[PDB]
Amino acid sequence: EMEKEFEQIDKSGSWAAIYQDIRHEASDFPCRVAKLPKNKNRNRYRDVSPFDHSRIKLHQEDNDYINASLIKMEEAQRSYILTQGPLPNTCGHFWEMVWEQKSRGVVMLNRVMEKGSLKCAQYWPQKEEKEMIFEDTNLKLTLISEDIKSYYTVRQLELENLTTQETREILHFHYTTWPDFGVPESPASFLNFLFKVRESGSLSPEHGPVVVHCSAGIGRSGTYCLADTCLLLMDKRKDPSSVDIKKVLLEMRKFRMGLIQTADQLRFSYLAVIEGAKFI
Ligand SMILES: [Cl-]
Ligand SMILES: [Cl-]
Ligand SMILES: [Cl-]
Ligand SMILES: [Cl-]
Repeated sequence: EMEKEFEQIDKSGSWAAIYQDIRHEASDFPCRVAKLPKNKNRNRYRDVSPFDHSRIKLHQEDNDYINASLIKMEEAQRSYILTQGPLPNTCGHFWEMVWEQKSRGVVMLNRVMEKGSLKCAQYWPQKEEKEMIFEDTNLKLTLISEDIKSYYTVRQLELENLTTQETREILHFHYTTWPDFGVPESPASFLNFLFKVRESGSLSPEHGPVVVHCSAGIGRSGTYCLADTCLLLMDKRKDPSSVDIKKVLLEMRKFRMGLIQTADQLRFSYLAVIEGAKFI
């Protein structure tokens, strides 16, 4: 049924039109905190900000701001934190958020450099013996092991709160093969990655929300959240064909602006949900 809708949109060539309708219908809420002068260097892109109502607040005392939003999908029963790729001055804030929100997994959808442009800071350690200390937020981060596969890498990180000496294992799920331009021709590897994140236990409601990012935290990150949420809704709804991807995306857009940045990402999302549903 979704596949009938897909073939019809493809045949009529109206992805751009449907995508522009989503842009026009999307929620508009204030982002006053993100736009305060004191937060200018905490934002990677001046045009991508978290709404005040859904922003993640840091708990330490001087400035609570991080460019990150809680996407709480009530019907699907899953929450996600979508955030920009950390900046050189916000890596301590990023790991403070992971600690305070009790997240178990981090999903990264970009390479640190793509087409010779930096998309995010090197915010985790690449060598076991070269741990990172974030002196502003008093956290230590150590690479324990990594499992490098052809299309993604999963890293076992140890995050230590240096104040209390408590440690937690964080799983870093890094999809390394999104194309430099456009979307993947096939959703197969993206879906395999999505199911590996699920299989790891990182999305269990016993943990805090998974932290998802790319460079701005809206495009590829939106595709991941949209596909994961729609697949959940299909497994729960009495009639799985009732899941309307455009409606789900507009729901997500109540929590963070700009999710899904191109008509091609919208088409890819439909394609990933259709193929993933067959798998389940
Ligand atoms: Cl200010
Ligand atoms: Cl990388
Ligand atoms: Cl729906
Ligand atoms: Cl947009």
